[PDB]
Amino acid sequence: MILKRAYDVTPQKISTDKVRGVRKRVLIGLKDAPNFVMRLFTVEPGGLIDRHSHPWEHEIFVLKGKLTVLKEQGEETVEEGFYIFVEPNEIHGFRNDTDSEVEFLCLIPKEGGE
Amino acid sequence: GPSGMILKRAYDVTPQKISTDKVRGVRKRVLIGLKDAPNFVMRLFTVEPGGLIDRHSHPWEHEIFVLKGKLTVLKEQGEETVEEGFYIFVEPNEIHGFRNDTDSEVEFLCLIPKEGGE
Repeated sequence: MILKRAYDVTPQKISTDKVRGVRKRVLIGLKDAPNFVMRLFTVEPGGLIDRHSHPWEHEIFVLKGKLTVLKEQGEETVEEGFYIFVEPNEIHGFRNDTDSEVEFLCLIPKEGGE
Repeated sequence: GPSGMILKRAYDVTPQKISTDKVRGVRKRVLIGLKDAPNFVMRLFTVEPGGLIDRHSHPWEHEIFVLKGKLTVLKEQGEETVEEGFYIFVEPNEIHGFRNDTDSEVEFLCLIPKEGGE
């Protein structure tokens, strides 16, 4: 059994043409997980994960702040205490329009990698 | 399966009493359940003050994230208390359980492969 403070997992900066101002912690990764992986994303103020889609679903829980969720059209802001289920193939992305960091858990089946 | 995205306040789900020979003082919200999940389910457990999930094991793993309070984790050997912001991975067949020794509700997300139900 593994019991660990998530903050102590070293975050990975992601900074690409589609993703800026994001950090990703892999809490339960391919090394441990039989079926699905557990990540924790931090989105800095102004951070953006562009619209994209995957052949797998996402299961998300918003841990901190106000997360702007981009949909195939339009967007919806939700806050800490919301869960999100993104169906397979659904176009989606995320933005932080607030002045403080936003955090969410994001789990995918292991075919999506870690 | 279907398209779209569900976005919902977890507390808009009513916490339902779990009562079995090995569990007392616990409620559960199914957030992403069997009716929708392709692979794995997401539940939010509430452990009332003095609530107990006795040591047990399952043939599937558990992935847990502690949301609120101080959760005492029962292991095959001894116990350990963690708090909000901890995650827990429980291997398949690993003996584990939980207790709330505090005065206030403890909450944690618990995800399992959907073959284990919801």
